[PDB]
Amino acid sequence: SDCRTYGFNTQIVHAGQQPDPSTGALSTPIFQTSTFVFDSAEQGGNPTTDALEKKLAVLERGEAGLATASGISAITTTLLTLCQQGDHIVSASAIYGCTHAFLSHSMPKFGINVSFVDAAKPEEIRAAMRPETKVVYIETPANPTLSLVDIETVAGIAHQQGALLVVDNTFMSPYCQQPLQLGADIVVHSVTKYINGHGDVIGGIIVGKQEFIDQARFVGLKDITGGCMSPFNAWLTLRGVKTLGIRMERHCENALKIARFLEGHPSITRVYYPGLSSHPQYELGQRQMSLPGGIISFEIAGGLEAGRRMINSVELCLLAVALGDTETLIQHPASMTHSPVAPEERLKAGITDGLIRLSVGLEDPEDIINDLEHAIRKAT
Amino acid sequence: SDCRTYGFNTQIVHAGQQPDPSTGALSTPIFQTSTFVFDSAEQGGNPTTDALEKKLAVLERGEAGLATASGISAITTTLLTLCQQGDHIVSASAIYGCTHAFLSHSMPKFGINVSFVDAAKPEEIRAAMRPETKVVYIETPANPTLSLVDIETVAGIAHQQGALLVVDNTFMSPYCQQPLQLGADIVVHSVTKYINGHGDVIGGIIVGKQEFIDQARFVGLKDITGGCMSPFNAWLTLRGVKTLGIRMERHCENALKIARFLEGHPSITRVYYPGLSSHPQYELGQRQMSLPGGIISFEIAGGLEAGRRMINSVELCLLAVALGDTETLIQHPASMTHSPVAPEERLKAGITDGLIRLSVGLEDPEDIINDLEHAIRKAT
Amino acid sequence: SDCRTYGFNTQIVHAGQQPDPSTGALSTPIFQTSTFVFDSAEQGGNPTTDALEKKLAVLERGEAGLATASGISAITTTLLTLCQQGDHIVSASAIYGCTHAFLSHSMPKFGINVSFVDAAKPEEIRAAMRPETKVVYIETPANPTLSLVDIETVAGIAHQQGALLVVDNTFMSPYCQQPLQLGADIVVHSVTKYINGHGDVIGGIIVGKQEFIDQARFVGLKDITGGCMSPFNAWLTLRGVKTLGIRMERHCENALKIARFLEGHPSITRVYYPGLSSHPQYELGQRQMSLPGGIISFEIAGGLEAGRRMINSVELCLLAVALGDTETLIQHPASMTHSPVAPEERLKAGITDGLIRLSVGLEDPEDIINDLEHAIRKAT
Amino acid sequence: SDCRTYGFNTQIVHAGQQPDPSTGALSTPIFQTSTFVFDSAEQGGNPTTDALEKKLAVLERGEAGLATASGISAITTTLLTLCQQGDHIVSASAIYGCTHAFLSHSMPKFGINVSFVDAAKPEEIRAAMRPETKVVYIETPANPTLSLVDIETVAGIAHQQGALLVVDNTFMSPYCQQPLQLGADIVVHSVTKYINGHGDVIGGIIVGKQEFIDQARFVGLKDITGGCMSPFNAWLTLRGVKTLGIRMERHCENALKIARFLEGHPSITRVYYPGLSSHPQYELGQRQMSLPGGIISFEIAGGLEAGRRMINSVELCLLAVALGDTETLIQHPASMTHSPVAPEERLKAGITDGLIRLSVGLEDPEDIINDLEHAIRKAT
Ligand SMILES: *Cc1c(COP(=O)(O)O)cnc(C)c1O
Ligand SMILES: *Cc1c(COP(=O)(O)O)cnc(C)c1O
Ligand SMILES: *Cc1c(COP(=O)(O)O)cnc(C)c1O
Ligand SMILES: *Cc1c(COP(=O)(O)O)cnc(C)c1O
Ligand code: NA
Ligand code: NA
Ligand code: NA
Ligand code: NA
Repeated sequence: SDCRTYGFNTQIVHAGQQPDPSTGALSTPIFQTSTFVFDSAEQGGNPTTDALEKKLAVLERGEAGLATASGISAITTTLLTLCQQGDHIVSASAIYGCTHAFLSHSMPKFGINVSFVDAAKPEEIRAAMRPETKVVYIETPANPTLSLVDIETVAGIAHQQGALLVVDNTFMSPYCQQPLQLGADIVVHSVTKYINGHGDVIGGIIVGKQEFIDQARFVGLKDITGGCMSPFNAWLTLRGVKTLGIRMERHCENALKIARFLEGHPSITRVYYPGLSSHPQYELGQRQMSLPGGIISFEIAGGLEAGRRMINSVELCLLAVALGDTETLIQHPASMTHSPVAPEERLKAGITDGLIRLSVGLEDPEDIINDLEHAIRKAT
Repeated sequence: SDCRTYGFNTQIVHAGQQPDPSTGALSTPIFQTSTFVFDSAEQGGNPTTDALEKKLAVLERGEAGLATASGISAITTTLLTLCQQGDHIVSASAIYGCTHAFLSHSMPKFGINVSFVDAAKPEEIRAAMRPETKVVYIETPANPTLSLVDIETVAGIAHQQGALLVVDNTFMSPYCQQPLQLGADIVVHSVTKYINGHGDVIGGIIVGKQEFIDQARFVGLKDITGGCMSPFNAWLTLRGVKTLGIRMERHCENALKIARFLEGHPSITRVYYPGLSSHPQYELGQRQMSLPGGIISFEIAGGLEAGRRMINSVELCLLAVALGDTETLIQHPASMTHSPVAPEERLKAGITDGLIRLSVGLEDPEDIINDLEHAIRKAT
Repeated sequence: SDCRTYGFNTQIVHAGQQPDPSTGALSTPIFQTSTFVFDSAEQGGNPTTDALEKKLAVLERGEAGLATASGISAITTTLLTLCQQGDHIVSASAIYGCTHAFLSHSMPKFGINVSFVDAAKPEEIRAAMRPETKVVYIETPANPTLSLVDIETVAGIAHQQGALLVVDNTFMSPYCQQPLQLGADIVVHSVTKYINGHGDVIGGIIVGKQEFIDQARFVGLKDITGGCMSPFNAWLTLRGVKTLGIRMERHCENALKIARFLEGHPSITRVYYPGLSSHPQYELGQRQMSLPGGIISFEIAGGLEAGRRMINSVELCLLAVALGDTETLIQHPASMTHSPVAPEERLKAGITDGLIRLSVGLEDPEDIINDLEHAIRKAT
Repeated sequence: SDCRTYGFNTQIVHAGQQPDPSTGALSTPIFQTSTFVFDSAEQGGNPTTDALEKKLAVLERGEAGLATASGISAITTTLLTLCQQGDHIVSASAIYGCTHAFLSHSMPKFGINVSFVDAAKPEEIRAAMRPETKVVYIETPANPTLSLVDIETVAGIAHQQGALLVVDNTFMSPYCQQPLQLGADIVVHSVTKYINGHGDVIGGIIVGKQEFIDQARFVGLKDITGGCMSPFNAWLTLRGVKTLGIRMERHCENALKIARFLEGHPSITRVYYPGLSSHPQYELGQRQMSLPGGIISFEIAGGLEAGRRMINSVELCLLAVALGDTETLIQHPASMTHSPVAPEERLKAGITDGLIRLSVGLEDPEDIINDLEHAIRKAT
């Protein structure tokens, strides 16, 4: 039939894939090749990566997909394909770190100017648009406090003023949020997170209209970034995404239990999780997201030293900066990642001294809660 | 000891690699991971790719290496790290195709201007340099007639006028040519060709000073192209380069036999191969290159239709646009790759209607010569 | 801590694995090596496969694990380690096909005699035991009608008469059944099915006492079958088993829905599924198994030609002889696998002309039911 | 054409392989699958492993090939397919270690008796043959002193008395010796050594008549050992064997240089290498082998402690028990492998206290000789 007609779990398993016609092999073969041969002068890929691109296009409800070497390369291949010297971008402030350096330093050195705004306030996006604006760029939920962006409202604003909307959907995966259905033009992912889900692949994906994807492929990849994804990485990502539906269900079930535990804990001052009623944009989240996600941020009493003591006291949670793996991962941005940054700068970059970020995995939630309770008790 | 002190074949086998300290594993483990874990807050890669980078740095006699997703990404990560709007590049005209589009269209849209010159004439390079020139870019030997560029002379010119020299060494590999030893600042490769050699990896490498490579890594890769190489691709390239010395010796031994056969054939009007005395820059080749290479170009009598008939008549040689594999590969640019291009344009892009390009593999040269003789006889 | 102390889902994720001490890599590195190096004469693996063996030992609650090249090799390495000429085996009749040939022909040619019994009747096992009996061998649930064997009762019988009990736990996985906890001495799996779960690995595992596993390793593998598992296959199986808990939950949830649908369908004469109340050993199943499994057998009205027409009319279910993959798979033994076998022989081997076997995958059960309903309607 | 008609180097590159018809992929795809799908009931592998089997069959000049999980499994799958209780085997004494345990202990426990003889004396083979003898089994060259066996003469003897001849050709590879051309019936290899050559694959291969190979596959593998090779291991072996010709040429060129150096060294009492004129079977070697091999044994003055001191003093050669890798490997059996064995037993098992075994790699021979000279000087 047509894979676009089946239920979402069926699509997760089947879309973009079929038994090998030649051999009947059910698994997508790994076409680990660089060389393709022609039969004739007149009549003179990659099939593995093509399957991944088609599957993700189906899952995001877009026309076409393009796999890349990294999440970074998905974003830069996209924006460098769309923009040239003299052009302008309006970008959310609450965005991924390496994206910020690309937008803050790299783009301006190529004559491409960027205005950063608080995208939780759609009026700030509107006010920053210029005749030269080609692209509005947002991420949602956004780090570090998991604030949201109203995709449908921002898309309407962008389009009225003649710009494209590009959305980073990494945190959600297509299982939980579909920006193209809400009016975005282009979706990008780091598949490194939930789409692969197994913490063993660095890669990205771009999904959008065929017309744009062809330009991203034949100009962006070929003539600017060279950021192709290897066939083995595509095969692993295909393998990982088979369990996307059941993984996201369990991630989100576990995260909600852990978030409620943290909200009831007197040593925890704040808990940021879209699944909690006290989230500032809770109702927007319920319309825009099918599940509240696997990521939690929370603030422990006692600031910087309590945060340090807490992550040094966990025994099951692993200390790492990654997200979306099968293992529960924990990090303390003020002592770890943003440690060279001046306090007052971190402080309304949104990173308080006591802020902890947690990527909830597939372990028994009882074991994770026990580990957290033990570490919090010690840290305070 | 120090791997920088052993003979070149010993370095090919050993440089950048050692038994795994933890386990004693002799093969470099495949660190197929995205996530790395920290032991503490205070104390809070990729090891496979690191081994490849160190090996190639040793082989090129450079300080440091940086692996990339493709040969394209090696070149663009390099140039986009070095140049910003307002800067200038002097580039050889006789360069790889996708490189030309990057230099002709992409760079100028970022405000970076490029002048193309005939790099076989070092005076044209000098005459094109401007106060804004940051980089001189060359490839040697160069397609399609395997003309050469005098690296040492061009390096001297570039440096006197305050620019860096970047050399694409893909065609030669470090076994046959070492541009850094001749004064180049930066070497780039598509490892897709001879360094891997097995036609199953797309990838690139950049080699140069530690100071530059750190910028290419932490700014170029991280903040512009995102073009990282996957650990499995790095492991395969490490595996392939183990036989670099013995592969290049046989490629070049076979190519010289085939080139001499073609030079004696009355249906072949011209043969381009640096190992032949009639090559226009033969003596330069003997000083600059340790072996004349595995690539041959030649012109068959009868123009476009003879070229078409010839490649349609080979039965052992395979029709493909790739180079540097273990199989002998053949292509006819006028009918294949550059077929949409207007004849008169191709004609002193250097591509005549009868031009055939041959990548000589590891087969018995007698079998390749027999296949060629048969196909030439039919085609004419 | 000790991985033997956490909840089962936590064990699935973490047991046998830890961040690489040397590098911090979270994923288990792929030690694709044959050679291990020594530091000295005095002081003169595989680490990937070791992680898999330790994980499965923890999940089955056994002391030690041994990975093999195939499910077949797990069974034969076990039995050939335990038995020599003159010894005797009592085996269930309702067993996997290739196992039957090994037991029926191969063992007797080595002087090892085998008696086959109906293991659903523990008294038949007792009556077949001899002074020479070393091993009782069973599989449960058993094909093709998913009959059960009471592991605890059979273990007691075997042990009283001085024999070991070996159980094939492939159909269940350790998530759903733990034979060692019920008194079995040794468990074997084809990891090809649910433990890997992704239809891309052929492999086996043996779990039991350290004393036995050492003999299976240093004598069975090294000196009889040579059936080692490759490190890459072990790494893929480690990756697959990460989602074992969530996969089995969904397989079993989907299978129960599909089984109830089939039980209500007037064109379906019988449905065999341990989760249905009418299963002959339903209560035994509830004590012995935590979930009823992902495999269903059923008989369609109209015998051989209806069965043929049905499998030729499915459009989502895939025709294959495999089990335990993420895709729903279907087969018709009488027309497919056992087609060369005489009808009357198949008929109380348990294989009726109308019998269909179904491996339920991770698709939306509504889509699978719709596909089945369509195919059944056509077939009848 | 027919790959059986090209030169041996051409066969090494091309035999068993072709561009993928479906996609044009030049590299053999990795069919990492367990499941194969059928299109119909009526019409209801592995393609990667099949390519390897066909290539090695062509190279050994046999009809068919069968890949296995290990060299051990190649040997045991073969012999257990051929022999049953009551049968007899005549085997060389000078054979690989794990093979000896299989033949000495395992076979007799299955009622299969084995007589061990000195196969350098063909008359000992004849004298040991019995009416029950099914197989004569030899290895050549043989460890540890690299003695030879006259394959053609032994084949004639075996056949006159109605037995098959099985030859282990691991040490030589098909590039240097072709036992089937000399009258052997069956050839086995550990591909772990030279056929793969890169020290990262454990695997075996069996080559012989189609009639036998079908029995080894459908009975030996399926119903006795279960020792299949994984598709990824087959793909790596295919990749490794591409350079077999150029690797063996360099291994043997380097080994001859090193052997001549050792023969001239006054601290070295004996050197065992078929390429040296003083080898006891030198002329037989020249008829039977195209090159003298990459393996050298030699005795250092001063017995056990000198041998220990020597291997502890090398700085380039690596200490390991493996053979046939790209790195030079060294071992001292009396202190390392056979250390638990009583001296007088080792002593005319052929292992003297001063015996060193060397696997010569692809490094510059000057560097290896320098390392050896340094270590020998220290050790004495
Ligand atoms: C991690 C991340 C990226 C970058 O992904 P890589 O594959 O590591 O480059 C981009 N966007 C978001 C939202 C991320 O979390
Ligand atoms: C093929 C080639 C490249 C590009 O390599 P990819 O890995 O295919 O991007 C660059 N330079 C030269 C000289 C080449 O031949
Ligand atoms: C498939 C199967 C086996 C054999 O597994 P392989 O890995 O294919 O050898 C053994 N036992 C049972 C119960 C099976 O279903
Ligand atoms: C190493 C070796 C074997 C066994 O090979 P594995 O792949 O390690 O089982 C068999 N025969 C010979 C001659 C060997 O050297
Ligand atoms: Na699939
Ligand atoms: Na190595
Ligand atoms: Na892990
Ligand atoms: Na090939």
